Amino acid sequence: DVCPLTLGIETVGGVMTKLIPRNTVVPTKKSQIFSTASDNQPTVTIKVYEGERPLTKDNHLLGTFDLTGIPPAPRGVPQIEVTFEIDVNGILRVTAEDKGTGNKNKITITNDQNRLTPEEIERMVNDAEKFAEEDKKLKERIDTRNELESYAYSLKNQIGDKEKLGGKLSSEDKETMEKAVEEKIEWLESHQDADIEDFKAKKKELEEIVQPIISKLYGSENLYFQGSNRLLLTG
Repeated sequence: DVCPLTLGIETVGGVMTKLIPRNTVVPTKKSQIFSTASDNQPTVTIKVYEGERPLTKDNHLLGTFDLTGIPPAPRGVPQIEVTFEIDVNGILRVTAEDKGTGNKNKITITNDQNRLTPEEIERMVNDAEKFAEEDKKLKERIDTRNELESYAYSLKNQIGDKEKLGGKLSSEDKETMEKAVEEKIEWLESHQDADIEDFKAKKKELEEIVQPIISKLYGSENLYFQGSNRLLLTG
């Protein structure tokens, strides 16, 4: 037996993130490490969805649960492992664990809880075929946006981290780059609608300030700063 629909969770931006792909045989176990969407975020909300659309508003909610007691850390560093366990019966168990503290939380979802009619399931597949290219383009834009944000958040963290980049750095380099990533982050908050080229343009701008600095803090001109690309969850 296989999964009728792709299973996953909602990430920042109402974004569907795949955990169990459609037509995956049961039983199966699949996991992915996520992180916080906010600085000093003590809680992450896990929302479970089924569907083939890039935005969770077009998919179907199966359930939700919280993971609390997360130690104060910058955005993107808490290690939240989310696991999807399906057994033969169709029982879905979703777990969220902090890899640092070992604090878990779980939800058990039975196939009868919020069961979709076969007409609903087909309509969801028909929609994913009908909007296949529009959803293909939206996904690539979302991936480009999240990459720029990962790159922006990682920098702001490293600039503050004395054990790594912040230690090697100096002023005016520290003030130059902090102001620069702050200006890009402020832009992002009011430009989630932006097209692929605008996201791509804003990064190349941030890089032409970061790279000349990185190139001389360390020896090579072949060293580039890159973000964790960790997907984020709201709380």
